[PDB]
Amino acid sequence: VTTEQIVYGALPLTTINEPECRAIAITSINGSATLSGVSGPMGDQTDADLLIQLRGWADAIVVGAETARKENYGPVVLPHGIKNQRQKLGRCGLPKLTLLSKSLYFDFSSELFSPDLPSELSPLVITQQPANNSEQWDQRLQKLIDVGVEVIVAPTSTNPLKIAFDALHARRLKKISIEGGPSVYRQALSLGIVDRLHLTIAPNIICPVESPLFGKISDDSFTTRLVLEMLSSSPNGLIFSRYKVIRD
Amino acid sequence: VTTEQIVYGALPLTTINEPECRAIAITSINGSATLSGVSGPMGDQTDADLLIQLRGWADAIVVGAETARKENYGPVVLPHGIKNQRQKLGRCGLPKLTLLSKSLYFDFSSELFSPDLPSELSPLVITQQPANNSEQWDQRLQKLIDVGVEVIVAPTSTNPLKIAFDALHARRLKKISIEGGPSVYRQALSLGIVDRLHLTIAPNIICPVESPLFGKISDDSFTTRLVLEMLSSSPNGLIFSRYKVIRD
Repeated sequence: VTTEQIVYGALPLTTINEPECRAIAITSINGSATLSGVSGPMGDQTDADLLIQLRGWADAIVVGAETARKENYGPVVLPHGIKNQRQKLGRCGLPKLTLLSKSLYFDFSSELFSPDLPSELSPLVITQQPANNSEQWDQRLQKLIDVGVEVIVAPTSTNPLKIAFDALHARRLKKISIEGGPSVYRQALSLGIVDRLHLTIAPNIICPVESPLFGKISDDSFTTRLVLEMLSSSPNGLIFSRYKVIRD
Repeated sequence: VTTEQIVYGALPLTTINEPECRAIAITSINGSATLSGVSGPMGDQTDADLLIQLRGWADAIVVGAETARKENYGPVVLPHGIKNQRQKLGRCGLPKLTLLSKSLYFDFSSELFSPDLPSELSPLVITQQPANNSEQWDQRLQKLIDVGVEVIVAPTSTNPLKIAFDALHARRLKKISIEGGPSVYRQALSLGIVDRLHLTIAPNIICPVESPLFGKISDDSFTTRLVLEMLSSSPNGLIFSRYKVIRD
């Protein structure tokens, strides 16, 4: 079972050109997304490859800024082969990285925020007008603007994932990978926009659960059932699973 | 992949006669042991069969009384075939059901507490002398005694799982299945007595996590790594996994 199978195989013609949103996530067997505050250490090479494979499938990546930060995200890269398969299929070489940030706090030493970064590598920042004012946020927005980063400010009322989802669709970006933030997974599930889930289950137990896989913002509860479509494991004993998310 | 494989296959001669303790558990993909307060509804027939298969492997079953209660446990039953395989191999027909109960609250309408229940079906109750006194507990202990149930009272200081573990070993009961209670799983892991884990991952998401798989008694934290030994799924998309628990 290859990563290409996991991402592309045993599917209908919905690939052909149908919009699709997928969430990709890693968890301990008991539902923690993090070990020592990060997800990376739980993953192995197979898992890292699968993320890249799904990125090769995606038109856009949606991720919470703090997850992007903690996971040392940089400008999106893809293997020479994938980018070429993409471009020949008339697709942009790289998916658009979309960062959800209510604070707008970013590390500007990152290449993601260099003023001369090629535009296709520049992240789309999605934020919200803060309800009660923050001069930090104002100053941060300005800094982003001054380096040339595109920032969409959602209204105070609105849902930032819905906004991102629309901004990306309105941009003809149809395949969306949500690489997380538990709270991002959570907002997406409860909006019902996740069609499939790639979940890696790492051979570890973490007590207490550092970071509940789908968030601890109990606010609005929900359950849902899944259809297992693909099941596999790495030689390090990580389980890779693809589920279809069942609506209503 | 059969349930008999999952339980018995790809192992060393440690089966031959080596003491072994295994925990068996079900979880949502995000680490809840319960849906609507119970585990049963998450399981399918394959999973129920696997529990029975592991019971056929076991000399004793250790389970928290409240889990036994919520899951409508009765006297242990095994298929005619398994019991015969057991007895011919010189084993007691049925494993000893061992119930961990600090309150000693039981439903005496259960056949488990009928005074004429055959002794091999009678549960071993493991409790603790309550630190500050409870006349309820006294009265309940007496009721159990009056129906003929064997009750071991651990000291106030001691660990009830350690006590159960010893009581069962001292009884020549070498293969122990812990069918749970998250807090029972938790106490067992932190005592380091779990050699292997059978974990079923059910195709559902439950937010908030109703019942953290390995307990929410944060008191003493821990992590551990696992070696995946067996991986399989049912036609309903439940994942069955067997891991070896790695000590120190």
